Amino acid sequence: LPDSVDWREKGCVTEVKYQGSCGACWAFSAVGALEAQLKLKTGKLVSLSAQNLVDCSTEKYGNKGCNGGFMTTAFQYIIDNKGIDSDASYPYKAMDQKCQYDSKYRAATCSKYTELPYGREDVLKEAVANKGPVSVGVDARHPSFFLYRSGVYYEPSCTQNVNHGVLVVGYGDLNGKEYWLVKNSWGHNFGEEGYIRMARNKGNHCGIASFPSYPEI
Ligand SMILES: *C(#N)[C]([C]O[C]C1=[C][C]=[C][C]=[C]1)[N]C(=O)[C]([C][C]([C])[C])[N]C(=O)N1[C][C]O[C][C]1
Repeated sequence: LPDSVDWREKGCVTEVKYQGSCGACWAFSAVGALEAQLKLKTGKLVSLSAQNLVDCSTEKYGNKGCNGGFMTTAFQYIIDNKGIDSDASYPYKAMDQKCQYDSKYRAATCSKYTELPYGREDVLKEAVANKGPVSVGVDARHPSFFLYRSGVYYEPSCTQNVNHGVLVVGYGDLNGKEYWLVKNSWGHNFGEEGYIRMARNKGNHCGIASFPSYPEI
């Protein structure tokens, strides 16, 4: 496997989004992963509708819109629904709404998704290198995460109890300090212009490899 990977260099990552006061991190993580597969399949980079997931991948998928959800069940909704609309056609409003999905605005489909084995950072590395960005849950419930500005994030009090959905779009090292390159959905003012480099091969730091999954088309 390559020592470092950055899917942004491969044109498979869209602009960083701002979820606002709506807890739709799970929806942003899911569309983010599917956006890369869509680019790999069609050659086009298009932001997909996180709102579509918030409003439609609801109770039947164990999700609660702005109150939380799962990337895996979000992928299953897209599969069952036979599509997800473009973000342009179904914009994000940072609030729960009645489902407004319309197949006339479909921008992607999904045929399946894969959940990686719990806590295996080596397996996660292989997936990021060979398949594409991977949706993951992390424990972001610590002040240091909110205050992160730059460098490799390491929090001694981090746990494997995850609560925030994000997207691993690469991996590498900062002068030896290995990290996972993570796209967040807290806007471009968060961390490294929307990204955070989280400690890699540090005993499943913040549970980054606890629940990884990626979709395919
Ligand atoms: C996102 N956004 C939400 C809310 O995140 C809370 C938070 C905020 C700041 C720092 C740390 C955490 N999270 C979720 O949607 C998570 C994602 C999952 C992969 C861990 N899911 C969630 O909270 N659920 C609770 C309700 O049932 C569905 C899942």
